[PDB]
Amino acid sequence: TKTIVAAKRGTIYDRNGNVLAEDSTSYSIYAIVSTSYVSPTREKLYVQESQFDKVADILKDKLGIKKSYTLAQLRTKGAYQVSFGLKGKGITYSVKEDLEKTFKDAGIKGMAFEATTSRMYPNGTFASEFLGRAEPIENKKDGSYSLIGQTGLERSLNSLLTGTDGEAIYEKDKDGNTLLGTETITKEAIDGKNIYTTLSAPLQTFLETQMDTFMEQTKGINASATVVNAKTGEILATTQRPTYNSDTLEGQAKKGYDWVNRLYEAQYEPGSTMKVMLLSAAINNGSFNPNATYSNANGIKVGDVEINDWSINEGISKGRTMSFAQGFSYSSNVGMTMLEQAMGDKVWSNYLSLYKFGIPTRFGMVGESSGIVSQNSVNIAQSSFGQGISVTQVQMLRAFTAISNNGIMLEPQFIKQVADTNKGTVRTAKKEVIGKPVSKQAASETRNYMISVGTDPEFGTLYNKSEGSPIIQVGNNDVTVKSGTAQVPDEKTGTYKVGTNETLNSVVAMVPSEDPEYIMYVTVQEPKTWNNNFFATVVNPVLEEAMSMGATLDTSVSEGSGKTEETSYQTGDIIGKTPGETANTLRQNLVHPIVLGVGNKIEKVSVDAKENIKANEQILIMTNEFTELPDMYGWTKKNVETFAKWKGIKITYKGGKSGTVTKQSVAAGEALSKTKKITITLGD
Ligand SMILES: [Cl-]
Repeated sequence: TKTIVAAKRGTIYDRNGNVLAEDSTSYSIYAIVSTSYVSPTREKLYVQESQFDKVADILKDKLGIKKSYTLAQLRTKGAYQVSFGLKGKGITYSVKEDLEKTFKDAGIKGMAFEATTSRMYPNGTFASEFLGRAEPIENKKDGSYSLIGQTGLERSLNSLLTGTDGEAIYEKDKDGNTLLGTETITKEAIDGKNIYTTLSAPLQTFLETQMDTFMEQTKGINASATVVNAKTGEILATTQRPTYNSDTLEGQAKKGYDWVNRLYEAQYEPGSTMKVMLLSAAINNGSFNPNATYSNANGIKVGDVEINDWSINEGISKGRTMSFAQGFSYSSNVGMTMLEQAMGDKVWSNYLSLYKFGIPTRFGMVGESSGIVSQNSVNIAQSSFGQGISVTQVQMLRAFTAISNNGIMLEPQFIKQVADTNKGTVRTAKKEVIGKPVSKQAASETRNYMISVGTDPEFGTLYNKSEGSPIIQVGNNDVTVKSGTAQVPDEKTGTYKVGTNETLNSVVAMVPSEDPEYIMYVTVQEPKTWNNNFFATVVNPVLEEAMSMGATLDTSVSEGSGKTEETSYQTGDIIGKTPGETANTLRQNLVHPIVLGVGNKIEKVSVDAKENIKANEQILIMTNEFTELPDMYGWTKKNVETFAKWKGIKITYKGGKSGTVTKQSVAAGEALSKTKKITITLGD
């Protein structure tokens, strides 16, 4: 009868190899005292009574165990193998080796050591919710232990992190009970793969400190902050509050601790940061005249609902005439609602679809929420200022990348490299283009209008009138910013809470404004004390730290792995599986899947079950319900051809075969049943 030998679990690193989570082995000492423990020729293999006293001398000197306790245990009646309590467990490797040498030199047999593995998180309170926990779980079949990811990244990448288990034959007493430390390995375990995350430990450490200060200032019930590379979608730092120490779990049992992951599980109405998307759509639609004016004095009525600006609802002013650019700076709900009505519900609702709201990112984590998008006319209008629509933080980050990256939306990423150290192979990530909601010009103009949110002394909601300067500053750079306030729903009444500061406050910042390098998004729910100036506590120093790092944030193990052989990967049989979870799995393995349609079953895939898929290779997964033309921006020609063949559409190409789609002559969302021809422009 065999016993499983758990493989070493893979190490989780930051982007440059700083250890975030790793296995740690310690040992438990046992002594076999049964007079039945002899070889076939009756060689005594147990610890003999003539030696009990010497064992106590050794245990006292080496472990600080009182001689009388060692002696007591060694003399236990009816016992086969005995242990030695707390001092007999958690023994380091160096001490174990010393103890072994001591018994061997003293001619004492029967002492043994059983390995016990724990997961170590060296950075303590550091992206704790993101990393999650792997815990020791007992296999009820054979009594073996192995580490199993329970939450966060540990749980999400458990398949990669977990090696292939080994096998051993343990000796047993006559009662069938396993004798520990006696193993003979028969099948060697194969180590798990290492995961290099996109995180920058230095930046993350700095973010944790500033986030603690931000919580002291606001006393909010929860908060989040994430920094993203504006050009690649890589998550460089991410945290939430309240949090806990990953190594000791301290904070998890604190009053008010919230177990919900704020990056991808929590669903919320985002509020005014959504005006960034709105404004970009208005500019892209051609329905934005920055200079045209309007009045917020009477608000605006949609259906049977009244919409008003913040200053009107707080009695700051009787109303005022503003430019649309000024209303954007001022975060005027009325001005934005007017822009929404000018483009119309159908158009705006389609922009939200192009921005992928209501669709999970499937970026690699398990338990991601999808958000909620309403098709009710009142909600569509409200969504223009981020109410009546539910999102996750990661959906907002994804949308922000199109603003920061010339209209080209990117998939947020948290895995930089997956490494097989046994084989010396790796799979290294590159950016994943997933759509193009607006033009380069619309994105650029949106970013420029966002500077005024910070710089306009009269209208900017993020200008510090007391200091005569913007709240958010990063060296001498122009900073693209947008603040937000959002009404929060009440569980009792269903409707929004009315208390002072009983809101979700947030900000998005991009620096430098004209050619962004970094995006930062911060949220705080129900701050006891609030002032927009508090954002300077967390945004300013973190973005300045990011800018000061340079090649430390650009580089990773990627620079040094270009000559390293690439690990092979294949999907296996996925026809009939669920598209969502399959796409999520593929991204964990650095594949860039494109899910076609909304069905819950995979009908076709552009690569075969045993076909090798290179890192970053783009593939198509056609679901069983696919009726509308996708946004094909960034698709490879191979994928355009596969799609066209699957749906019987005639494609005319403009551009070299090596390129990816830069333009399509038929708009995304048109019925496939009426689409016979498309002109696709390729850009290499
Ligand atoms: Cl997807």
